[PDB]
Amino acid sequence: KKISQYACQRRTTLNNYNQLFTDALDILAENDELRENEGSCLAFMRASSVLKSLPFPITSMKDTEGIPCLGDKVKSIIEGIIEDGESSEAKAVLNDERYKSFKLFTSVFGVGLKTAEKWFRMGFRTLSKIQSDKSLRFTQMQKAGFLYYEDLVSCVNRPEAEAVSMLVKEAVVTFLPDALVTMTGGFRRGKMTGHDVDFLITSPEATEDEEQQLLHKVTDFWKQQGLLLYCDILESTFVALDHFQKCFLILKLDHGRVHSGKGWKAIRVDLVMCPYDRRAFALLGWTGSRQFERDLRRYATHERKMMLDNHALYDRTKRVFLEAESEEEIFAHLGLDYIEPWERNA
DNA sequence: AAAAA
DNA sequence: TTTTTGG
DNA sequence: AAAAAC
Ligand SMILES: Nc1ccn([C@H]2CC[C@@H](COP(=O)(O)OP(=O)(O)OP(=O)(O)O)O2)c(=O)n1
Ligand SMILES: [Mg+2]
Ligand code: NA
Repeated sequence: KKISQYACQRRTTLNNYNQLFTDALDILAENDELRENEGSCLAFMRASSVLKSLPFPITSMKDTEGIPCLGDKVKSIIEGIIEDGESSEAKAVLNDERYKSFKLFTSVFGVGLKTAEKWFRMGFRTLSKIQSDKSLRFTQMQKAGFLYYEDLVSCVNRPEAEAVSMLVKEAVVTFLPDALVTMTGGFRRGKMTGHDVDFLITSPEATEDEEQQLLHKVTDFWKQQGLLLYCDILESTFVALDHFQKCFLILKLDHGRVHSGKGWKAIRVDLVMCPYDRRAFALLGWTGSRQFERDLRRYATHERKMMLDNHALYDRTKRVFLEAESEEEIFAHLGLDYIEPWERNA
């Protein structure tokens, strides 16, 4: 009957009855990220996450009793929204010049907190003024970010994600016919949209060399068809992103392939290749959500004295690595009831 | 910013 | 009170 | 040797 402070001990489905509160908390968290207040940022992200798990809307302050991750500052914000349907705090952030510039600049692929801060201090306020500047030097990632901006800023829907899945699977089985391809991320959690389409690729019989060459073979095949708009292949190195071999792509998705102008759409696609025995850890890590993953690792450390990541699960007391053929086995090792992928939308 | 140590 | 917050 | 990419 007691709501846990850990997302991995909550069922969070896509039906959010508290969007008025969580949209405001998400804006306040984002501003704290920009102001480098990591602590206050994480407190607003946890409060937003717990409200997303509620099976009813908050309509009075009494409704917040017993809910964790809701301290005094957060309850003041909830009180203000109950008062007149708006957050004065979130409204002030939305009107702030630094906040507006950071949101706009980081909306470009290849632009993060550091580059957005640099451009703001240089006096830039619009993407048109940045792009047309003759002194600025752009990374290959930023050039692609600006060239395919309108397509990348529009969300990827389910017919588009499915069309991408078909392309990925048909390219992959051409070089590794026994390979298992799984769509991960938001779409695996039941989402109708996303900023990208992510896939986990694994093969039970492939060699170390075959496993290494698959992403190169698949991207060369797409490069030949003129479908590869951007490609960054990070070699495996198996504290940041995981060491598995991965690639961050922009693919040309022809309209004819989508069962739902220029006749195509630029789509952000990420592919991850992992060894067959680590497929459960990689699937769990790549399914998300971000908050679900954070709390899984926090719970493992603080409550079980275990260490979890996308590649393994280590027990510090028994001094052994724990092995798993499925996500269910990882949850069981952690002493957690199994949370379905569509229930991990924390 | 909130909860654990 | 001080420490931790995915790493 | 910094920045972005999850
Ligand atoms: N900081 C992060 C970012 C991502 N992930 C994991 C969970 C999701 C997976 C994919 O990353 P995203 O593409 O950013 O995830 P998303 O769930 O697919 O959100 P969206 O539907 O907008 O693409 O990696 C994580 O553990 N920590
Ligand atoms: Mg995604
Ligand atoms: Na960006």
